[PDB]
Amino acid sequence: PEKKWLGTPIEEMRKMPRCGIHLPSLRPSASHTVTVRVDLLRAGEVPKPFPTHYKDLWDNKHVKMPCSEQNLYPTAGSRWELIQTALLNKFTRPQNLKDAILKYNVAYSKKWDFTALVDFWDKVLEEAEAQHLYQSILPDMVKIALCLPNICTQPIPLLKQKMNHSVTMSQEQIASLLANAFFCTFPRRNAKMKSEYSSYPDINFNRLFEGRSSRKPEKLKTLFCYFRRVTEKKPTGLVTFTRQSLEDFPEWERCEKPLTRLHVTYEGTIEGNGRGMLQVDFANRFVGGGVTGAGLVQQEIRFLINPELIVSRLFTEVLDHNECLIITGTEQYSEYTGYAETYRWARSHEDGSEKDDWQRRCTEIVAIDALHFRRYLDQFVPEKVRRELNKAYCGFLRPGVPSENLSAVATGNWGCGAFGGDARLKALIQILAAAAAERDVVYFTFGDSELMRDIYSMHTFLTERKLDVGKVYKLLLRYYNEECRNCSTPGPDIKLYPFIYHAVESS
Ligand SMILES: Nc1ncnc2c1ncn2[C@@H]1O[C@H](COP(=O)(O)O)[C@@H](O)[C@H]1O[C@H]1O[C@H](COP(=O)(O)O)[C@@H](O)[C@H]1O
Repeated sequence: PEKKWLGTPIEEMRKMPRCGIHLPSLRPSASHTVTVRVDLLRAGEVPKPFPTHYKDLWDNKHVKMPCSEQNLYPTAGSRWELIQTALLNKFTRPQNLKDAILKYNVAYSKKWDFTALVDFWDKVLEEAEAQHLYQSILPDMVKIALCLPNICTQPIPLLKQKMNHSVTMSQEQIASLLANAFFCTFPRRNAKMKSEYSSYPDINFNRLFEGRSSRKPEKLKTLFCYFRRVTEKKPTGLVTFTRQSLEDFPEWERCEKPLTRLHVTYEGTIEGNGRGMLQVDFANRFVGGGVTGAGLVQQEIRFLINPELIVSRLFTEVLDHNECLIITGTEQYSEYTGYAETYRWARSHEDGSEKDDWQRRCTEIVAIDALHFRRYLDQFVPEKVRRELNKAYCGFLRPGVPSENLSAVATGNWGCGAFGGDARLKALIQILAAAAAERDVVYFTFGDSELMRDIYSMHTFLTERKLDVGKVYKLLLRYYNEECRNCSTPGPDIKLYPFIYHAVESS
């Protein structure tokens, strides 16, 4: 029978914290916003905010905070005071939460449906679970939500396109912001015809409450698990959000870098078995995809189980082709089973990972968006091969960091299935990109054992015949020109891997 894994033994791959560089002291710079007191940062203690007291910026370079005094509502009065007054009330029934949220969202009183929240509260939860929800969890969420100005004292810059910039933030700060998103308090993030934020993903959680989909109660469970944890016990770690945008990329056709090591397996998960490795989030260019709406596929799932990722939607503009988002220090709060319609919340997860010197859990996630291919052959066009290579490379490269201090890339079938990607091409693309970035690859095929074998066989062949990135890229070009360009059927008669074997063996 087929084996469970092939290639380099996974324990020989590099992983954090062991492989990590010595971190320099944490400090703010022009490229790094730090919202906590670094001199007061201690293990197991909730970080203190810097500055000591709330400072406001209401402009096109920073998040528009709900607690801003320039956040106004019909005389024009303080919307924050109206938020406070509406949410500092007792909820016994789901309509009470709905009505509270709608007091400072009156324009959406008709357009925001709450059927899934009502159903969740009254049909899915048992009586005692609901009491707990409205007697403990919801008041505790309101509490940290209204402390926003005491917790998030420093303005948060928007990570716009082209910026190479980092925001480091406490998990406690993220909790207060995510509580605010739940209660839908973020201004200028709601309208269809919104201008300033149309290039940003949704942050407010309103669409989690709408419609009759069975996906919603599973999403709400997942999120209330998170809110329960961080209100019962305040998290003490930091998380770093980094936008990375590269203008220059390898000259793929002539790249002389050799292929790196591979571990490929049809069992295991990226988040479970890629511990301490760069974990690829198969993202939407709007990071988190439809996580706060109806989406529940590869683009959303990691944002649910590591819900601190969701906060990135507050300040991360849509990714361009040459961009990615790197998140360090998020915690896994939930386990799940299934996918899409079969997604279900299994149980809470106790993340047991170590922390680095900046008190960030040794978990690194990179969101990179593949293209969607609505015509299958489009992805073999060299220009599209290059686009994916460059996207993956941007996700993997760490300017300034020696390669020996880089963990393996933990990845899988990026943008395949219903998104249109070919698994075997995308595997080879990620292998080539990892080679250029001088990282090893741990590839999870999620049940597909023939694919595990085919990937390994190809990697072994190319490695043994000493084909560098450029030679392999040249074979991709030959495959395009000889089999794809003039192909009048949806797929070509000869496949990619068989073409490569034959071309090398004929040559
Ligand atoms: N994230 C940060 N951003 C900016 N400054 C910071 C940060 N973290 C610490 N500091 C500052 O770096 C200093 C430690 O520097 P050393 O490790 O080299 O010794 C800290 O004192 C911090 O100074 C400021 O925070 C204080 C706020 O106090 P009140 O305004 O409520 O009175 C105040 O002193 C102010 O100047």
